[PDB]
Amino acid sequence: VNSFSGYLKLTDNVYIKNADIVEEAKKVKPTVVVNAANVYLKHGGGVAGALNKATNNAMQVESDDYIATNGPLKVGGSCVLSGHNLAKHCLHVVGPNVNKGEDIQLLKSAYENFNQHEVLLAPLLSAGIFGADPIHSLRVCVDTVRTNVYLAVFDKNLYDKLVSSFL
Ligand SMILES: O[C@@]1(CNc2ncnc3[nH]ccc23)CCC[C@@H](C(F)(F)F)C1
Ligand SMILES: [Cl-]
Repeated sequence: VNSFSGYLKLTDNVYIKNADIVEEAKKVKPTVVVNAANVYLKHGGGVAGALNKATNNAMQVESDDYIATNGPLKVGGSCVLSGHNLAKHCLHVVGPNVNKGEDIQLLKSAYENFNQHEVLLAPLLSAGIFGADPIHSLRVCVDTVRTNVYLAVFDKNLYDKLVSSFL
């Protein structure tokens, strides 16, 4: 039993809710919140920009030190950093950004990072400003993640379409 509330159950382990992931994380304080990161951990917009703003830019400061030490992530890769005031940990995961021409096949690799964590709060990877089809992203999530994932979908119109089209 965990403290996530109001989610629809898609599968044994995948759960979905119309919610602002920032407000969800502040309420639940999960062990792991997933960020829709880029390889540079530049958290300018989308989910990443919103999560960073909620940390008063502390996420960006930590991220800049990480990059200065380790260099950029791989597309499809991840790193674990602090969750600041939002969660114990933030798993920064880089899904392909279609608006940069990045291979959508790397989306499965991106979701595989979730399997290293027993429970996660997460957005749909490569959705929103990353330019992929969120219906496809949900399918890859369900077919790749085996651990317990609680998906927050900010857009109510998108949330309703994802449920009604889910096979
Ligand atoms: O959930 C989506 C990712 N973005 C977010 N998800 C959850 N909390 C959030 N807070 C701020 C941003 C955000 C999935 C792709 C479409 C995207 C869009 F807004 F464009 F419709 C919504
Ligand atoms: Cl977005």
